[PDB]
Order: sequence, then structure tokens, then C-alpha cells
Amino acid sequence: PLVEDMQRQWAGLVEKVQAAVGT
Repeated sequence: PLVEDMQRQWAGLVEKVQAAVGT
């Protein structure tokens, strides 16, 4: 589960950081 782990919890973190596109 290298792909499955980084395709759910990791997608949360990145989605948020773009929304702000700042901090």
C-alpha cells in the first residue's frame, strides 16, 4: 500500500494548501 496510502490522506493535505494558495 504505497499508492493507496498516499492517495487519500495525502490528497487532503495538498487540496487544502492550494485552496489558500498562500499559507
